[PDB]
Amino acid sequence: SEPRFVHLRVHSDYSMIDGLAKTAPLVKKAAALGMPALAITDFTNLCGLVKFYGAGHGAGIKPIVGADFNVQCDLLGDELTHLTVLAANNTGYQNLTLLISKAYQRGYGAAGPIIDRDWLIELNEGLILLSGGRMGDVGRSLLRGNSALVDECVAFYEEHFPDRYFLELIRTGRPDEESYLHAAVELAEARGLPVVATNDVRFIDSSDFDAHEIRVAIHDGFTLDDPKRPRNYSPQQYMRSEEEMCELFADIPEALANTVEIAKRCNVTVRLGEYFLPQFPTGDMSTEDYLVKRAKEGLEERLAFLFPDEEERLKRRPEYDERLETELQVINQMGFPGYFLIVMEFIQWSKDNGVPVGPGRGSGAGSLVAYALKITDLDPLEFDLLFERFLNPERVSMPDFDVDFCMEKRDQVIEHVADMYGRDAVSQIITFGTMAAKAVIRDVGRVLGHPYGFVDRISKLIPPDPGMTLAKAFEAEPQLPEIYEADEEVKALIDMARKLEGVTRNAGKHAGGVVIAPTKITDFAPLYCDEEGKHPVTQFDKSDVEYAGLVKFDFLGLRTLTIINWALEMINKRRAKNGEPPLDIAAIPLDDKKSFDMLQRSETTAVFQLESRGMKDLIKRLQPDCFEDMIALVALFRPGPLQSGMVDNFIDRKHGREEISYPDVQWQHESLKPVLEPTYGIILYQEQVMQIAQVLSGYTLGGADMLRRAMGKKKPEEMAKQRSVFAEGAEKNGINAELAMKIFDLVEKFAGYGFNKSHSAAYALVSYQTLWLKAHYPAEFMAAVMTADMDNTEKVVGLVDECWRMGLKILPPDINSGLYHFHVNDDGEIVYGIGAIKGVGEGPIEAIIEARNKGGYFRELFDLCARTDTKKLNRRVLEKLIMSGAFDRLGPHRAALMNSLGDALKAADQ
Repeated sequence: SEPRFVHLRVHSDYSMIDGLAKTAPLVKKAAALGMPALAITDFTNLCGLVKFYGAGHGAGIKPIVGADFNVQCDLLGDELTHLTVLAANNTGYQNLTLLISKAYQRGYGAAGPIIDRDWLIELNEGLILLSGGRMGDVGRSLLRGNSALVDECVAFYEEHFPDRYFLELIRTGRPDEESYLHAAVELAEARGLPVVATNDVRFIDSSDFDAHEIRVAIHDGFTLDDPKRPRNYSPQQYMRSEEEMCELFADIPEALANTVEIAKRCNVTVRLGEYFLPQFPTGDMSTEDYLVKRAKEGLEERLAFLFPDEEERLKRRPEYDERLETELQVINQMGFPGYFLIVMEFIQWSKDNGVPVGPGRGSGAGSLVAYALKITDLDPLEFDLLFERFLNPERVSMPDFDVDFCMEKRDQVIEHVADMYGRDAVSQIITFGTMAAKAVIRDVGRVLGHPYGFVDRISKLIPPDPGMTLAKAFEAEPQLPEIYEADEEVKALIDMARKLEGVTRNAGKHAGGVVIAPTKITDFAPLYCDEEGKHPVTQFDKSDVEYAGLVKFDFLGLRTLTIINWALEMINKRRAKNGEPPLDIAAIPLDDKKSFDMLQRSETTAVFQLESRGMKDLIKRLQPDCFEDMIALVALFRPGPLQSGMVDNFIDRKHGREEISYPDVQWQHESLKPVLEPTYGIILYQEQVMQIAQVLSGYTLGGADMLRRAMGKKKPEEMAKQRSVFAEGAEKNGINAELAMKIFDLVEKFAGYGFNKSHSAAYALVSYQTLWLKAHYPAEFMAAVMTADMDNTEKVVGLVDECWRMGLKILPPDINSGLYHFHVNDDGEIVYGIGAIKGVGEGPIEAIIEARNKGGYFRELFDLCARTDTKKLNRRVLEKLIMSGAFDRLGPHRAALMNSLGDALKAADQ
């Protein structure tokens, strides 16, 4: 008539040790079984917690936070025992988080993380414990026959968890289970403690048993059919129904009812979707006021540059002060001033120190304030970039500038970010490894007892394409179905690989970024650590950490901004000779004829994004003369636009062929003037699809961002309301309707796939600098690009060819001139970077330089080796150096020196 049983012990694959099903499928299973509630109690972690809350909301199930543990106490010796801890409330959730972090921080061995039982004295309130059945403190001791020991245990829970500790009973046809229960029942009865049924769940369906066994062998490193393989699981450990459970425990309805009682007792709030900002350093002045002070000051720099130093300014300056007012009042009203301040500061620090930040910027850049703060470097009014596409007062959201830097610099930024906000408020972020296509076949093959060669035959048939799946591999490679039909072993293989594909095997590897908290990180996420209790990371990954409301900064391997950096040093050092102030890649005008000519010719080698094949043949196929269609580029180079035949209409519509209309040949208006000029008529962007709601029908833009999302969330009722609000507002703004109910019909299909222009222009700018640099500073730019590609000998040779094809001097290796990096001669000739000689490397190079900077230096081969410290200049390095042509201006050719090297190396050691 209502709930009889909810599951209080369940692993998903985040347990890693075991488990099969992910977090959302368990939640649906529980929902389909008609349960109101569901604990996922993964093994010493809460990795899936944020995903659990999201999925529960969506399905009408209440999440019960908890975790399983190996537990250790003096009473049982070195024998580890099982406990389940549930969080009944938010005090409990915190203690549970503190536990898990304590297990990990302590370090651990082959046995895995463990907690000491005595930790459960301080870390207590708000937790409910389940005994662990036959493998718990109390269960093992009942099994013994040691009445006393049972008592010294039972006393501990009586002292510390008075009505908060349950004798767990489990019927999964495992050994000692039915003896334990029978004793535990007698214990509860006698000592007056409560019992609870659990099914110790590991997989959704009984038939998944074999898949889970395999999953475990892969973790444990055993072959399926090894007699020594630990077999700790039963086919019974599946997501059993309410009916199935009441039948299993019919003799003890209290064990079931206590399920339901515990579930009602557990209510943990996990707020999602909203920041907990940390506090910015502000001294006096409210956070709200400091933002306006520095946003206004910022705008003072931007206004003097843009509309330059002559006092016209005021001619369209009001529009600027105007828009900043609007944003400042929204940011402040929504609680975000600190978010801008802390990105603001960070971005400045990285410009100041030696850290390039990726383009990214999110949908920011539509924010005048960001530009004022120099978080972004485009003028949003110039390119009709919208603030409301980034922060909309009409909607609950988290503004994200999607800022990222390269992982290698992690140590530096954590350092600084910990100056700002405090050591333990700062932390790295976990990443998980899953078993993709190739790996899962490799591993299931191993487990099923095949030799490498057998299994590898199937693996080679899996394409290497990123994000490849088995289903797709079966689509693209006709040999896969073929052999799957022919070979039972091969089909057994793949059948199981298919159940294991995508399961979580472990943590990185490496972190995914850094997170910043308002206080201690453990007030927000638990910690995971390695065997040594080191490399602490939050147990919630990137996305999860986000949605829990921490400010985060991702890692990215993005050599593009590092190149721009290097070339920029190279340009700015040529200033010391010239002078001529230093360059600000930001003071670049975005209307440079010589750069646009360069683009129009389509020599876009080494220029961000558009260096592909098809791109060079669309640059040419339309010839962009301004910055505004640089933005357009990446929106056009897409499968969808050309599938319909939209790009075609664009390239003609410029010059071109045909004729300007706002938008369609018939269906057009004049007030759509400024909104479509930059894009030659066509609605190219989402920004513009809001803007035509705004000036035709008159939406507040905030309102217009909503219409757009509705056209995204196509459902009749939301759209029918808006279908008339547009149609009524067309008369309100005046005049001609009827036309409206047709331009609206098709603006709803120019925005079905329109680009995020603010996103587009973030990247376009970085491309434009890259273009500029090449046009204006070829020697330095190409130098820098060559420095980034130094690992790959083949790409370097491709680049020198490019250098010579664009007509630049490129000098092969020389020991007297060359450096590590690749640079520019006093004569503007690229000097080869010795790093580019595979095999040498930074140490030996470094050494050579320091020796050259000591006595000019380097008559012949002998002169070097004699000075150079031997074994820091390994003979291995001297052959490599010889054989590149480093000494070819200064005496004998390669061969003759390879027969002189031996002797050269004896005259040194003196």
